Amino acid sequence: VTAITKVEREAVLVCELPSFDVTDVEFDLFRARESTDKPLDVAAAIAYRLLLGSGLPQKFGCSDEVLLNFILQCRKKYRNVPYHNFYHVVDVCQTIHTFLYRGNVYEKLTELECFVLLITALVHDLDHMGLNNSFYLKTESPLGILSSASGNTSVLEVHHCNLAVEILSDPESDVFDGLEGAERTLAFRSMIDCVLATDMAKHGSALEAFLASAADQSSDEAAFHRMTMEIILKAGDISNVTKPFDISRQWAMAVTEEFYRQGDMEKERGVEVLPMFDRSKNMELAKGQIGFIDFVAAPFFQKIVDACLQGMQWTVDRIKSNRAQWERVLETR
Ligand SMILES: COc1ccc(C2=NN(C3CCN(C(=O)CN4C(=O)CC(C)(C)CC4=O)CC3)C(=O)[C@@H]3CC=CC[C@H]23)cc1OC
Ligand SMILES: [Mg+2]
Ligand SMILES: [Zn+2]
Repeated sequence: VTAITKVEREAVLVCELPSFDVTDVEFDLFRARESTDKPLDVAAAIAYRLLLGSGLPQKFGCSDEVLLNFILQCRKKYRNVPYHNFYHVVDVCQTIHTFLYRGNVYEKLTELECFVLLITALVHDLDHMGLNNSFYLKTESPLGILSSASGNTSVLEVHHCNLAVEILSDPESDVFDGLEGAERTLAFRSMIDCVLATDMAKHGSALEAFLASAADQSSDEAAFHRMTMEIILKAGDISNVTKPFDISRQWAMAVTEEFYRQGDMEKERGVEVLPMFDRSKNMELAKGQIGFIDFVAAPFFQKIVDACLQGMQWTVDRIKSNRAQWERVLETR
C-alpha cells in the first residue's frame, strides 16, 4: 500500500471543531459535515479527538502519528455510497465512546478492550459497496463464492476483517504495534470476533449468548468480556434509532436510498428483490423505522440494559420517544 503524506495529516490536524462536544450523546455528525467543505477531514478529526480524549492510545504505545495514519488508511477503503461510508464508522466510534463513558460500560472491560472497541469501530465495514451479504450469494459473485467455499455465510464481514488485518500489517498504521504477547493477540482476536458478530443474520444468537452469560454469576470471565465487546459494537451499529429524532431521520434517509440502489441493480440482473429494497413500492420512512424499532432495536437495547448495562437506559428512553414521534408523523401525514 501507499504511505500517508504529511499534508493529509495537517488537513485533519487543522480542524478545530468549535461548538462540538464529541463525547456527548447529542452530538450531531450531520451538522459537523455541513460545517465545512471537505467533511472527510472533519470526520477524521472527530475520530482522532475521540481516541486522544479517552487517554488510551498513549497507554498502549501508540503515537499521535500512527493513530492518524491508521484512521486515514481506514478512510481510503470506504467508498462513496449513501450509508455504509466513512461517516457511518465514525458515528459508530463516537457512539461507542458514549456507551463506554456516559453509559459506564467501561467498568465491565479492561482499558485494552476499550481501546480495541474504538479502533474496531473504524474498520468494521471496510470496502462496503452498498450491497448486502444476500446480494453476493444470489448473484454468485467472487466474494460470495470465496466465502461459500471457506464455510462462512458472512460474506462482507470476513472481507472487512481481511482488510483490517491488511491495514494493521503496515507498521506505520499499526495501532497495536506497541503491544506484546497475550495483549497483542487479544487485540487482533477481539477485533476480528467483534467485526464477525456484526453480521445481522447472527443477531439473535449473539444477543441470546450475551444475556445468558450476564444472568450467570459463574460465567467464564474472559468469555463475558468478549461477548460484551461484541454486544457493544453491535449496539453502536444499530444505534441510529437511539439519537435525537432529526439525526435518527437523516440516518434513515441514507439507509433507505442505499437499499433502493441495491434493489435497482437486482432488477437489472433479474435477481429477486425484497420489498424493503424496492423503490417503486414507495413505502413511508416512518413505517419502516417503527418496524426496525419493534422487531430489532427496542428489544435489543431493553434486554441488554436490563440484563446488565444499566447506565445505557437513555437509549431505551430515546427509542420510545422516537417511536412515538414516528407514530405522530403517520397520524398527521
Ligand atoms: C436507520 O435505520 C436503519 C439502520 C440500519 C439498518 C440495517 N439493517 N440491516 C438489517 C436488519 C434486519 N433486517 C430487517 O428487515 C428486520 N426487520 C425490519 O427492519 C422490519 C420488518 C421488515 C417489518 C421486519 C424485520 O425483520 C434486515 C436488514 C442490516 O443488516 C444493516 C447492516 C448492519 C446493521 C444494521 C443495518 C436498518 C435500518 O432501518 C430499517
Ligand atoms: Mg457491516
Ligand atoms: Zn456498520
